[PDB]
Amino acid sequence: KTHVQLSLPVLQVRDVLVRGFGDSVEEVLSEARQHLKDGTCGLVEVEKGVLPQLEQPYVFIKRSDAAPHGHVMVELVAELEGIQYGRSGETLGVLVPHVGEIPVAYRKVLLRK
Repeated sequence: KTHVQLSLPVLQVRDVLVRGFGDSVEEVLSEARQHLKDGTCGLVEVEKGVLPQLEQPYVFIKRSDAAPHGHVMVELVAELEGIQYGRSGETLGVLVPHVGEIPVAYRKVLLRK
């Protein structure tokens, strides 16, 4: 399928054990896609002071449409030293590996894969 229905665990930034997906824009987008497929991806909601606590390059999920079965359609945009790779709508949050942190909520998304 071109789109996959996912429920992403929302993590508090101070709980996150692995604070990014790797060391290049290409690697982080690759790894984020694999973790999204394997159900091992968490979401941190972006606020003042969140991003400096995580590791660049960042992977964002961004709203791609204005929501089938409650799932907001999203795409991935990466960011490194203030340059983004991709173009999309509003940030729903930053993706990180999920390694068993307890979530505070779930974000239903429809991922363009």
